Amino acid sequence: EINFVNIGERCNVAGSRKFLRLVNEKKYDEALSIARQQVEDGALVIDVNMDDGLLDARTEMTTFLNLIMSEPEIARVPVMIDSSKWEVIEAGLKCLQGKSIVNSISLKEGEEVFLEHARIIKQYGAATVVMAFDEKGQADTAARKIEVCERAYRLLVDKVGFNPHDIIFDPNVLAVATGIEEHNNYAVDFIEATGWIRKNLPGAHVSGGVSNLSFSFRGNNYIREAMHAVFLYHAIQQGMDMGIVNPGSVLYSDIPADTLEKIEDVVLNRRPDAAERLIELAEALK
Ligand SMILES: CN1c2c(O)nc(N)nc2NC[C@@H]1CNc1ccc(C(=O)N[C@@H](CCC(=O)O)C(=O)O)cc1
Ligand SMILES: [K+]
Ligand SMILES: [K+]
Ligand code: NA
Repeated sequence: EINFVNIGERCNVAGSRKFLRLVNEKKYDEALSIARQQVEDGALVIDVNMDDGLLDARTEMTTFLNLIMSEPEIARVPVMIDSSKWEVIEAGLKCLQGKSIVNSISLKEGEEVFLEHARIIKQYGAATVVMAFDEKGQADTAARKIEVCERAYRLLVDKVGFNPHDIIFDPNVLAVATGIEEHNNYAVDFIEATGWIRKNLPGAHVSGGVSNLSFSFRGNNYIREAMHAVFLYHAIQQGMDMGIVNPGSVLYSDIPADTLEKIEDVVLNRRPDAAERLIELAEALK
């Protein structure tokens, strides 16, 4: 965990009901405290996401980023500009004075669009997350994740002249234990793609949205945090070097052995009734 960058997840209106209310009510001082607390808890990057139908995302993004820059305790770490809308990202870039990180670009809309965005990002001197998503869809399997990332690396480095050290691949952290058997290997697929990327795509980082993994256990916060700790323990060993996380938790070492076995059975897909057994533990705890 010495070489792991924690990206604070909490300034995200779709990911935090509190953050959404604060922004909507214009309590920007309080919203900014959430950023500050994450920096105090070790976050070295702050993810900001204003995408909600109640909000003018672009304007909230520029307001919040400008406010961050006014607060030395927060402006000392980079901001990750998190939007599905390009106009929001570009407002964020124009707005920020220091290096920022785009979250994200992908091949979803085709190669010409990807290249155009990458070129704008490079002109701003920004780093970028690249989602493992191409013209064929979201990369779910390890093979798909590797296919999209290798192609994206090649395009970025060879056609855009993009600095490889400024590329952050997100091979997609997807929920497990969903009741759909086709999802059971999703953490293992991520971990496998992570290993390949760090061995084969020189200089590129690997990150992921860790909290998405545990979506099936909403309302069992211990189980979610235990899942996160287990996933990070195995992903970091393959070279995951960043992650979007709630930086405020449960340590891998502290998980009782029989509980660990159940969490690892799910995360590492070690038996087909793993989800069922973990759901049983989760019900007993609440
Ligand atoms: C989708 N995911 C993601 C990702 O996987 N990869 C990148 N690059 N960027 C992103 N950005 C958005 C997201 C990462 N951020 C997240 C992901 C999940 C949560 C989350 O689980 N929040 C809780 C609600 C917590 C609350 O409201 O108190 C939930 O149960 O929904 C909170 C923030
Ligand atoms: K919340
Ligand atoms: K969480
Ligand atoms: Na909106």
